[PDB]
Amino acid sequence: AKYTREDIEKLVKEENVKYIRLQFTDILGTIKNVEIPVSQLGKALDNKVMFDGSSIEGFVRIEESDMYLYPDLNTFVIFPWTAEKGKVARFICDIYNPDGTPFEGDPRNNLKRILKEMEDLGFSDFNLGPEPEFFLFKLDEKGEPTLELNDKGGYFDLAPTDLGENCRRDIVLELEEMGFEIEASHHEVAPGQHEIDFKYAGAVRSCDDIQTFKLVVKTIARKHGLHATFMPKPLFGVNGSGMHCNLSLFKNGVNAFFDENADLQLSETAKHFIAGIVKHATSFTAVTNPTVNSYKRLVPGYEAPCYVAWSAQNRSPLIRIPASRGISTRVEVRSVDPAANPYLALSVLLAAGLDGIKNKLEAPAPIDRNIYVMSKEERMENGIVDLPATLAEALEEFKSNEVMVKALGEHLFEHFIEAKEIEWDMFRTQVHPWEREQYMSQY
Amino acid sequence: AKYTREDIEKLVKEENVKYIRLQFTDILGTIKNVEIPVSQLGKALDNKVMFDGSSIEGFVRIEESDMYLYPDLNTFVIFPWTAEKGKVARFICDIYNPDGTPFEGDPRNNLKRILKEMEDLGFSDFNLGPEPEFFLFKLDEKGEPTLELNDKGGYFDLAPTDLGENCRRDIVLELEEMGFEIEASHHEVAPGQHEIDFKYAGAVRSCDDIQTFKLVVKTIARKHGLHATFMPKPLFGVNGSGMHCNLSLFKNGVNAFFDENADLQLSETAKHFIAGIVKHATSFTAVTNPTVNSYKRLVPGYEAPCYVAWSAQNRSPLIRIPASRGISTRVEVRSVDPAANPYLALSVLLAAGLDGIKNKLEAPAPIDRNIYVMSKEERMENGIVDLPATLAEALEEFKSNEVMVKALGEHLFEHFIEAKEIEWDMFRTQVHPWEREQYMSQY
Amino acid sequence: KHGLHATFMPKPLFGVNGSGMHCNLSLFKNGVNAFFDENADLQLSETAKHFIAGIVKHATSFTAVTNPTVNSYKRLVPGYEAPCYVAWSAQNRSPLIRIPASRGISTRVEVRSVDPAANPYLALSVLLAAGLDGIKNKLEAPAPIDRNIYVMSKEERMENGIVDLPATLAEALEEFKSNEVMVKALGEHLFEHFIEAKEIEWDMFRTQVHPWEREQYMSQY
Ligand SMILES: NC(=O)CC[C@H](N)C(=O)O
Ligand SMILES: [Mg+2]
Ligand SMILES: [Mg+2]
Ligand SMILES: [Mg+2]
Ligand SMILES: [Mg+2]
Ligand SMILES: [Mg+2]
Ligand SMILES: [Mg+2]
Ligand SMILES: [Mg+2]
Repeated sequence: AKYTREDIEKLVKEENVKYIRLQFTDILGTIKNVEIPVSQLGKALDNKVMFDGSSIEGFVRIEESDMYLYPDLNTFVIFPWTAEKGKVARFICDIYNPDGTPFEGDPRNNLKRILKEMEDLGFSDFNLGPEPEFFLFKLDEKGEPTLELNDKGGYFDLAPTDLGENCRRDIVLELEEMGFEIEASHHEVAPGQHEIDFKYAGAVRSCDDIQTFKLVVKTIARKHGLHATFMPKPLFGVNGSGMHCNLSLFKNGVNAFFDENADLQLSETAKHFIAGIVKHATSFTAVTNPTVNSYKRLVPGYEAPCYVAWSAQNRSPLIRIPASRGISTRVEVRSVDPAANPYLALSVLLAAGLDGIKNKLEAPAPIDRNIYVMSKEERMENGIVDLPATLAEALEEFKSNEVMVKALGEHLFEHFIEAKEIEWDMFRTQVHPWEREQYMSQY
Repeated sequence: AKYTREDIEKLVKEENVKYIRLQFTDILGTIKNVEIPVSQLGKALDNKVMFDGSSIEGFVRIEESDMYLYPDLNTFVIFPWTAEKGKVARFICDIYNPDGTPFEGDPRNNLKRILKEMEDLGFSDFNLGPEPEFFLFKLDEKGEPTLELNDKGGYFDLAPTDLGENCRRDIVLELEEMGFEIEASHHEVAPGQHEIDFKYAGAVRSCDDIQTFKLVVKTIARKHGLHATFMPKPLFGVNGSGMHCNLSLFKNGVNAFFDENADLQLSETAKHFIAGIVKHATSFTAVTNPTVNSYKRLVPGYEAPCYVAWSAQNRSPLIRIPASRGISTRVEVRSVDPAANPYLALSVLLAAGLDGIKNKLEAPAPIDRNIYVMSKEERMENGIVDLPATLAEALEEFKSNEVMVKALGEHLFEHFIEAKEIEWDMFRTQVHPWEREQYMSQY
Repeated sequence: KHGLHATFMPKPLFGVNGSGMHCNLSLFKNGVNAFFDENADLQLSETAKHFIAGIVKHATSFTAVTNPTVNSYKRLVPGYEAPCYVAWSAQNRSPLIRIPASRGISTRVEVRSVDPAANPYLALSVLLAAGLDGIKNKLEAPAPIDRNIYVMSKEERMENGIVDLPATLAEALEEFKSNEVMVKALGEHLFEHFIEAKEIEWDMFRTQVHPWEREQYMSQY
């Protein structure tokens, strides 16, 4: 462990914490929370706090449901801002049923499920290195976001300077001085676009850190008259945002993807694991790419993938293997975007990985040069399948895949489809202005 | 023939026509023309006038290819308003290849081609009674259309009073002067929505009239400071515009759907015709509903059909059989909208119809009870398939159907699919504000 | 009168189609069309094919006269049915010379590079000249095009007889003077002044700092 009961109780009093956030996540990755006064800390810690866990369903919510909040002492942090009438702290939580057993519909409990699944396969840890990219827009006079970007910088160029706003900096600085362990940051292709990358960790810790990240970001940028967004494709004709996930499996504390005397120094396991991501992509896209707008980013020309394939050096491969070996031997899935619920994504990915490891699946040819030109037909004759063009399509594929459905859980699954189909249904019946411009005088 | 080149030449003079409009239609429904001074009437009549035939292929045009214009003297018309300097007149023309053969790309030639099929099966005529519905919005100071309607009238309401505007009256009064045979007009179920019904007529002559119609409407509308539109679904949340087509088959000038001592007075010739529409509807939709915006009209809640089935009394059936019998015995198709290209719509329809007659297709049970209650499973488990949700689907479907492909023509089919696909691809990559509204703060 | 402004400016709007003024030409010898030869390939006479050949020869030279203004070279850009290469065909996307279908009396060569800003008396002078210079010297026309101008590369178009038009007024001018047959087609007075005015027009243009240049560099540098 990291923190013990009394360690926490000492921390709270000394640091003058006065407001605890009991933090959790809903199906739509949205970050929920029940918040108590410091004085309630005890009730909390004894796992006695109750709330309406149907909040987990998001808007598909129908009936109320009393559930318990189980804090996780090791996820205890004190927020650096705060300090008004006292400081704030949080606890990430696992949602239990009123009968003491963990609530399945909880995404955090769901990953812990597939993780245990991994251990039965005899593995030690599942590592994630995420690279979450975001846009910073400006807030208008009313304090309302606009389409104005925070700068005009590009890829990796030093911008903005150290005199003023410099969100990215102040974010990494806050994160670092707040327990985080960041690797690096940089400006991204599109103007106003940014990326912070954290050191790898185990799935749960990595997903918890992604949810805390987003928040800390959203927060910092608001503080500088800016609006942060993790919306995949906010603007047509510019780069969208994505969250490539760097994945690695350990066995007995040792990377199991690596192998010196091998080809590419990638272990047989590696090759199999990859194999799995290859055959489940089209059927797990709906989860890694959960919003309607997610598929507007999945268009050719913007670094984002569009076909199921893996390379070591290509324009925009679904999967790619970075240079480093040894401990850094890893598989990177580049489909995933920020909108995705980290817990659901990691669980649907781990699950597809293990599946290919379990059933010893044969990884396909690594793609050399050109998936862009090589038209549909040819691309097909090479076993290169296209991702779903729309959320609708993505759903029809997810619903067809037995193992992917099992990765979610009857409850999580049922409600996730429920949400997405209504989400799509709305967007489909909507008459966008584009239609009016194209058709109103034409016809 | 209604005129002889002498009555034409005579009339042109006594009436002082100074400008001839040789009008034809492109594959995209659009109404085109080449204008020549009266001093060239002779060159036109002798089928000598040339132009860029590839204009028929619309925006997917690549190379330029000359072609002739053969004016149909029976389609002669002297526009009423036209003055100052002299009058104007028109000729609907057929497109011929530089080498005397008819251009296979011309949608008007196509109809005539399918119509011939009909003749081979001994039927004399194929009749159409179209129900063209359209919206009327206001022009701003700049002469630009607005989202504001010219009235707040309702279904069959006495729209605009006989003082001033009354566009629907003037349209009809002008149409009647031009030797039109109008059955009756009326206000439709939404503010600014109008309808004018024509007397039944033969497929070609009626199809020609539809085109002329939208012209006259367009013209007079502006004349009143308004903007006519046949866009199937101008605005989300109100009724869409459709163009039902009352179809009937004649075997030597004697309605072949009528059958006195018969079940519902519908002959077996009729019953088959229904069947053909039923099986093919899903496949001919991309043609009768050519626009992206077309599928926003094909949504539950209005009178527009969302699934295949015929009935004599229903909420919104794809096929409906009106009361009148004898010479008035007809099948009504209610999916077609005013954006569809008349000549193509009839070819694809005649095509599915005849396909059902010659193959003695068995028509399904007519629906009666609320299909609105039966969901997919229920509807599915019966002869009730859903129509295509998006242009994309309507296209795949269409291009799958061998008999609906032979209905169009290789030339016409090649480009129609090309245009439509790009139309779709442009819409798919577009980022609409709705998306920014939904996601820019949620994520 | 109708409250509008007509322009014959070649390319008023970036990214939209430009205005051209194709020219259908024909030579008559004894009241008959010297271009029509019903019996030879494409019913085109040896007279006709020669004429075409000369246009192919002097195209890159006369473009400064048939497309005089600076804006004219903005229309000479790929994508809009305006020719960019010296070539001919009876049927292609954007040929410099097109041969229409009509035969007999209607047998003609259409030159598609000419824009409406050209001077009609100079554009025909130069065009007739390149054409007379072909018949006079019996010049051989190359092969027409099948279907690959914008498709291949400049180095590829090059590995054939297909050269590009000048990409600028300044470039087109340097080509105009290089040619003696074309210069003579105007003559001392017309030639000297045209050059003097066009060169100026061009120096004027090239010293100008545009909003585009400020949009890209003002901040980036
Ligand atoms: N790898 C990169 O930095 C490119 C990110 C790009 N926005 C994407 O969607 O993948
Ligand atoms: Mg429920
Ligand atoms: Mg990146
Ligand atoms: Mg990356
Ligand atoms: Mg073509
Ligand atoms: Mg109606
Ligand atoms: Mg009706
Ligand atoms: Mg021309």
